[PDB]
Amino acid sequence: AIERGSKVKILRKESYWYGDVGTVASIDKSGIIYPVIVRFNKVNYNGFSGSAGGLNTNNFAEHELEVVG
Repeated sequence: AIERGSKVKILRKESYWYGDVGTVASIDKSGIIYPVIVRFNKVNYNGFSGSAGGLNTNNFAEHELEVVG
């Protein structure tokens, strides 16, 4: 299903938020492998090069997210 603003348990092995749950923000109808951008209260600020800081939203495919509600 993957609704908007629903609780989705991230199932990405190599991921800073694997095993946690992010708030779905919006899906992308482009065709990439991770068009669904999820939300995460967590933030990043440890060695992030010289371009912006903290991600806040990660990328995940439909089958990569486990919408539980």
